[PDB]
Amino acid sequence: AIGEFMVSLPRMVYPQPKVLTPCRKDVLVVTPWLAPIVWEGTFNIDILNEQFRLQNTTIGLTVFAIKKYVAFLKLFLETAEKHFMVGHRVHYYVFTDQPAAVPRVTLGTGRQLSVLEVRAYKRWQDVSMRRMEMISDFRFLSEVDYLVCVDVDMEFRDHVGVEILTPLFGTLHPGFYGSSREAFTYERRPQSQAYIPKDEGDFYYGGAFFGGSVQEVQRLTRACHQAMMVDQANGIEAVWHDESHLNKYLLRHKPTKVLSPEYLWDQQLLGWPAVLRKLRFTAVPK
Amino acid sequence: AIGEFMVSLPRMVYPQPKVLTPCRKDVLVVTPWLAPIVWEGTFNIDILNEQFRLQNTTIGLTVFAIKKYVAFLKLFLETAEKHFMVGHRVHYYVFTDQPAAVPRVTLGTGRQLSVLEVRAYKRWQDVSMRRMEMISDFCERRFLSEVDYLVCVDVDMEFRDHVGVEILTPLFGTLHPGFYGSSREAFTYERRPQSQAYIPKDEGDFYYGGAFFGGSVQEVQRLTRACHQAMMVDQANGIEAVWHDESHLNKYLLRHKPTKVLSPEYLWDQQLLGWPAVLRKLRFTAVPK
Ligand SMILES: O=c1[nH]c(=O)n([C@@H]2O[C@H](COP(=O)(O)OP(=O)(O)O)[C@@H](O)[C@H]2O)cc1-c1ccccc1
Ligand SMILES: O=c1[nH]c(=O)n([C@@H]2O[C@H](COP(=O)(O)OP(=O)(O)O)[C@@H](O)[C@H]2O)cc1-c1ccccc1
Ligand SMILES: CCCCCCCCO[C@@H]1O[C@H](CO)[C@H](O)[C@H](O)[C@H]1O[C@@H]1O[C@@H](C)[C@@H](O)[C@@H](O)[C@@H]1O
Ligand SMILES: CCCCCCCCO[C@@H]1O[C@H](CO)[C@H](O)[C@H](O)[C@H]1O[C@@H]1O[C@@H](C)[C@@H](O)[C@@H](O)[C@@H]1O
Ligand SMILES: [Mn+2]
Ligand SMILES: [Mn+2]
Repeated sequence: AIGEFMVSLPRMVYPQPKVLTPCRKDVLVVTPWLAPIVWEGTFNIDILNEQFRLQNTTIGLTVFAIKKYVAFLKLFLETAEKHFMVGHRVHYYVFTDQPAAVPRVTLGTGRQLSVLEVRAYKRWQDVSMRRMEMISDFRFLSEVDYLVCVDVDMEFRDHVGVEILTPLFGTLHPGFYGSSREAFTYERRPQSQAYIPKDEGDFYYGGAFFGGSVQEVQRLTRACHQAMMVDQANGIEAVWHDESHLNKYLLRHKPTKVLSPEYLWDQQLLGWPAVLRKLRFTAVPK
Repeated sequence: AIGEFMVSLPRMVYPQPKVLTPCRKDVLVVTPWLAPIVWEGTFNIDILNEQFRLQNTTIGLTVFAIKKYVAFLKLFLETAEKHFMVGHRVHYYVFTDQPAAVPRVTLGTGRQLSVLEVRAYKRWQDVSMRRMEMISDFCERRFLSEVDYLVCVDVDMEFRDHVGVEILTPLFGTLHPGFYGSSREAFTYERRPQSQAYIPKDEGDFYYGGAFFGGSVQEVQRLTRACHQAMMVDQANGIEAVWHDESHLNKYLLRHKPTKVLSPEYLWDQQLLGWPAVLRKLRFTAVPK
């Protein structure tokens, strides 16, 4: 459940946080609306695990594996088992047009998988974009506390845990975390619902990893889908599809945490910069 | 109200946050449980003002002015009018044994004051400690219906710069000005295991000041009730914590991590501690007494 109040922790022994000696001096670790930006070295996972275990938190993870992308499921699920929310209750929701093609993956205790059969759109943009509709229409409200929504063409390489959980989060796109807002590939046509002008924008968030409480994720995905439908009626398709709309949404509804690109990376394209102490969730070659 | 969901903001023009060039590199700006530590430069007050105005946020500010401490009210209130939550709904709650002694102070629109008549304890320790009981009692009697957040402070203070909605969150504490740079073994926690407020030398995140804490009404109700109950247990065991209510506040916040922590910009004594470079603003400061 998501607790209504602060929980009470047991005695714990860990290093004292030092007010005058911050660990991360190389990156921004809080947004101007006072949401934390999650990097290695900013959190004590022992404290956070206690907080979330005491609420018996259940996390849902949605992933789409339509047409040839079913091939990515084996590695995605096997690595999630090693690295995603270990110790907490996890419900995987695998959306696919080929239920029989879902690999049998052995799950740890307290983890479950549901296979949701869905339509395969012809245009890859429509598959990517129509995730918003499918997530928004999809039982989660009675089953999980948080939803995490990710691409399938990925693997976990390192810890991704309850440090990310919060009412609404987006993830810094790995291609643009160091870029100025004028360079962001936001939709720039005022005719699109995803329009963001050159003098606005905080971050460029990646469409491949967002989430929050079930209620907030439902609102986000419903709003993105609606905006896409308006665009479609107006004869326009945003430059980066679902991601463009995600960015418009998070511009106007500020996320309560932002994840660093540790959580969404492509080592082939981008290497392993000093600023990334861990590479947690990374692109698989395709 | 406290809105159930994220609010939708209008178009705003402001400097872009830069991921690779943080403004504050000199201080910790987030706790290990991912609560912001609020320092000048960490927040854009225009964004926060929008978020909180859109929810028509009402902030209650409690202050005790028992016996001779009514003398502090005029400066406290006049300065609060200049600096505290300006632009938002505010409700001051003055707990006093002398209602007729509360100074007439002209208030801005959307701001009001209630005088709460309470008993005066003989021992200064009890006056300080019984604030927890009194706040908790009034949470049920008044605060839950009247305000969204409560901010609970000492009266022997004045506002000297902005104190606003950047502090609002479910539960917050404030880094005590005497110890923000100290190691946990130098914190003056209650060190006697017999006390409910006991914290051993190998525990503790911060030393929080008893003079400035707050949160949602429901969290403040829980904190103040818990602290009073701990103090009653101590009393029945014939023990009184070294720093009274502050000792219990520290025990409470160790075990119930605050969702924001305020830097000592929000609780300072300039005569005693000067003005270190790390403090770019002095917002709420001790009055000589
Ligand atoms: O045929 C698909 N089936 C499918 O299930 N997807 C889902 O959409 C996500 C986004 O598409 P990606 O190819 O991973 O997009 P990028 O990461 O921007 O390259 C995939 O991870 C996957 O979960 C995506 C595709 C697809 C196939 C070809 C081109 C674009 C998208
Ligand atoms: O006579 C009092 N009346 C009163 O209302 N108070 C309230 O308790 C608060 C804390 O006591 P302080 O004297 O400010 O304590 P310190 O900040 O530790 O000096 C005061 O701000 C005030 O709000 C405190 C006192 C008091 C009087 C003498 C000694 C200690 C406390
Ligand atoms: C420094 C600026 C110039 C260099 C920018 C380098 C990263 C570009 O990234 C693409 O960015 C697009 C938006 O502009 C979309 O999000 C696209 O899905 C993404 O590529 C996806 O994610 C990438 C990380 C790769 O995994 C790529 O194969 C994917 O197709
Ligand atoms: C570096 C360590 C050694 C030096 C520590 C210097 C500050 C000490 O501070 C006192 O600390 C106590 C707890 O240990 C209580 O909170 C007390 O109320 C407080 O004094 C109150 O607040 C102070 C800021 C002053 O305003 C003082 O006049 C007050 O009585
Ligand atoms: Mn992808
Ligand atoms: Mn005082």
